[PDB]
Amino acid sequence: ECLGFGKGCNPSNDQCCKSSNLVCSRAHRWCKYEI
Repeated sequence: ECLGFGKGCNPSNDQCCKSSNLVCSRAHRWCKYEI
């Protein structure tokens, strides 16, 4: 089970889906795209 873009998750364990290359931000703590 992964988290789509917008879902909030923990930074130590990024649970965002890797299908759209999403990572959990550190200040917002949510799935975001690469900068």
